[PDB]
Amino acid sequence: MKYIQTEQQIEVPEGVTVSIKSRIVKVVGPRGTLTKNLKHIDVTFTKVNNQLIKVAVHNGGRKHVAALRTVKSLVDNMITGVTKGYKYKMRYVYAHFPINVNIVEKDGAKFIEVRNFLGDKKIRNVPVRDGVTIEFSTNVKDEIVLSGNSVEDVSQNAADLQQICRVRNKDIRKFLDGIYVSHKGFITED
RNA sequence: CAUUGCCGCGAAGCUACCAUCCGCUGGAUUAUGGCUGAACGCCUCUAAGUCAGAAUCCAUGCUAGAACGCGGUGAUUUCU
Ligand SMILES: [Mg+2]
Ligand SMILES: [Mg+2]
Ligand SMILES: [Mg+2]
Ligand SMILES: [Mg+2]
Ligand SMILES: [Mg+2]
Ligand SMILES: [Mg+2]
Ligand SMILES: [Mg+2]
Ligand SMILES: [Mg+2]
Ligand SMILES: [Mg+2]
Ligand SMILES: [Mg+2]
Ligand SMILES: [Mg+2]
Ligand SMILES: [Mg+2]
Ligand SMILES: [Mg+2]
Ligand SMILES: [Mg+2]
Ligand SMILES: [Mg+2]
Repeated sequence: MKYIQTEQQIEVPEGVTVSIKSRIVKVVGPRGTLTKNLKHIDVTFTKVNNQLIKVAVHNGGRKHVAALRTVKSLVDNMITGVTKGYKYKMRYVYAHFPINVNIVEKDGAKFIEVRNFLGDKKIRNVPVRDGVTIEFSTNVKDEIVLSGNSVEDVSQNAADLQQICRVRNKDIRKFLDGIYVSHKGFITED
C-alpha cells in the first residue's frame, strides 16, 4: 500500500541521555552505556522535547513499517537495560545426576562449566559474554542468575547455557534434564 | 658343453598388509534448535537483526607450477 507516514514514540526517562548520530544509537543511563548500529532499517529519528524521540518511516511498505516498531523496541530495550538492567534466572532440572555448574577461569576468558549433566564425563563450557554477570542464588536451590544491561547479551548467554545442556538420543518428554530460563525481569525492579 | 644342465646357500638391488612407518586444524554454513523481535497492543527462530550447528563447503596443509604470470640475487666475454 505504501503508507505515507508511520511513526513511533520513544520515551526517555530523566537520567538517560540518547545520542543518535546517523543511525548509530548510544544510550547512556545510570548503569552504563550501550550502542546499537541500526544502519540496516532506513528509519528517521528526531527529538521532540528531550524526553521524547520520534522514529518514523516515510512511504514505507508493510515490511518496512513492521521493522519500525522493532526499532522502537530495540531502543526501548537499550533504555530499560541501562536504567533497570535485565536479570534472567535459570533453574537446574535434574532427575538423578545433580548438574554441577561452576564458573571458572580459562586464560582469562570467564567460562561457565557444567559437569555431571546426565552423568556425563564431558565438561561443557559456555563463555560469559562481556557485560553479563553470572551469580548463583542463595535460598533458591539450583538457580543461576544472569544479569546485565544488554538484553541481547543476557538472553543469548542464557540461551547458550540452555542449548549446551540438551539431551542426546533420549526421549525428551521423559529426560527433562537441563538448565532452563525460569524468570525474565530486571536487576533493580520492585 | 647340457639353449642360465640341475641342487643347497646366497650378498646387492627390487619388492610384500607377506615387512615397517606416517596420513593436519581452522573458518563459513545446511538441516535443526535458539535469541531478541515486529508484522498482528498478545504471540512468534524471521520479516530487519542475530547465536549455535553436519561425514558439507572454503581455507590450512599436501601435489604440480602459468613451458606467453611475477620477484630477488650472482656473474656477465678485447691481446679474442
Ligand atoms: Mg540434540
Ligand atoms: Mg533409544
Ligand atoms: Mg664342443
Ligand atoms: Mg643341441
Ligand atoms: Mg655347466
Ligand atoms: Mg629338480
Ligand atoms: Mg615399493
Ligand atoms: Mg598442518
Ligand atoms: Mg535458522
Ligand atoms: Mg532470524
Ligand atoms: Mg532474517
Ligand atoms: Mg535485533
Ligand atoms: Mg555459527
Ligand atoms: Mg614458469
Ligand atoms: Mg640476472
